Amino acid sequence: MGQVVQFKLSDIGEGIREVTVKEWYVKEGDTVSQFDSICEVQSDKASVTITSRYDGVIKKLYYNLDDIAYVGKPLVDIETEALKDLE
Repeated sequence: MGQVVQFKLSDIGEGIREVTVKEWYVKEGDTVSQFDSICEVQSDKASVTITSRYDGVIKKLYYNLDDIAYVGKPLVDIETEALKDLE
């Protein structure tokens, strides 16, 4: 209690092509829900979608449906219940 979990582009390797967001359903300072996913990226390989499984608070967002995210650096910070996903 008192910490936020950050999402980092990891759909690809840490030294290859990057990927952009295909579906965005959140905004800076906005809250997420179990049905309201944060971001979703789609690559020729497979379609990735980031769910929440709970209602979390999103404070800042930099990459949009058009911006490409790179592996190795976080993308957005959101507050969600303890999830093994990142911790």
